[PDB]
Amino acid sequence: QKYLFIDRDGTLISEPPSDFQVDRFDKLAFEPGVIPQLLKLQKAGYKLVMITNQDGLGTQSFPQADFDGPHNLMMQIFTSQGVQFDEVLICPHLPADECDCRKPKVKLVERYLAMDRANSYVIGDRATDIQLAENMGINGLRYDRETLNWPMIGEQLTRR
Amino acid sequence: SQKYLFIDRDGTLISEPDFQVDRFDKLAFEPGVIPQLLKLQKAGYKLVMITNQDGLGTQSFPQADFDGPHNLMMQIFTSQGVQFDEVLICPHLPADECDCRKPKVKLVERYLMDRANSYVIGDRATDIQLAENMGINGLRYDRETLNWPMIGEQLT
Ligand SMILES: [Mg+2]
Ligand SMILES: [Mg+2]
Ligand SMILES: [Mg+2]
Ligand SMILES: [Zn+2]
Ligand SMILES: [Zn+2]
Repeated sequence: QKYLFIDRDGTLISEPPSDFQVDRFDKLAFEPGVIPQLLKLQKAGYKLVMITNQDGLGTQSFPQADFDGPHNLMMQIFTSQGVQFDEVLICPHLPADECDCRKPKVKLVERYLAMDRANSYVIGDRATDIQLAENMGINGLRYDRETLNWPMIGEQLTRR
Repeated sequence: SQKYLFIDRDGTLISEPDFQVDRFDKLAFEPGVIPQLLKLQKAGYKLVMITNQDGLGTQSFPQADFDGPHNLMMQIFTSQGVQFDEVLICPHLPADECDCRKPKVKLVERYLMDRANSYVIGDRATDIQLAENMGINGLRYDRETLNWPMIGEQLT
């Protein structure tokens, strides 16, 4: 089974530069082409897993209720349009917590470590996403809106 | 002559709630609308949104309440490559007895187009009547029985 492990903020949707928290609906914005391109990847046989660090989620620094609105709407868009994430894996911890689950640590994905390592990828916009790939023994794709965007990824990962 | 699809908003592109999408938690996309509109654009159809928003811009439905969800809906469509030539809105109450409320044709007079291959797509009898008044085809959108995948297949 080929899997794509996909970061959320800065990858599926834009990342707010002030506080890195999508905690209001007016901060939710989809990255270009993510929907048709994930549908294309699924049609080529990829299954999808979301993985994300949501620093302080569920505490007063990032209330669960504030995260839920935009996140649940985002998920409603994906599901209604046919994009199905097998799991949504969330680390809610602060860096200072020194938790076992914060990417690029692999605790959240340990069950996958099971999959076709040659043809599975992490897709994310940060060096930590690329390090997650290395830690999982799979390939990493560094999402960039201009130079490695959703249409390019859709093409690259279906090349034969 | 250009092929057009005149598409209702509430109950057609997005779910219809008090019949007002005036909160973000009331916004929800209809199944398959994005990939199917993309398929339809590739088949050469141009898209025009047309919607009755009862009492929009009054105390009953402040413009600001409409704007948030609508603009987010537009962000999503646009970011995914779906483009509407125009978004045509009637903001009036039925009791206003205005000139622009579907199925009256005021909003679309400029189009009055390849009529044999143009459609109104909407979920209400009034959308179908709009089609009749415009002299083009009508498709009665129904999430269960005549939905986006079915429309995408039929028109391509
Ligand atoms: Mg990121
Ligand atoms: Mg961070
Ligand atoms: Mg309707
Ligand atoms: Zn953690
Ligand atoms: Zn009117």
